[PDB]
Amino acid sequence: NELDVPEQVDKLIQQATSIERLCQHYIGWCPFW
Repeated sequence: NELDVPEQVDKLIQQATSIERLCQHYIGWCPFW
């Protein structure tokens, strides 16, 4: 309850940030954005 509400977002972003590192490797650039 006291916790924030969209906290997953801020945590998701971290995931997305990692995907950037992977993408730059797998495809080379950002396939989504």
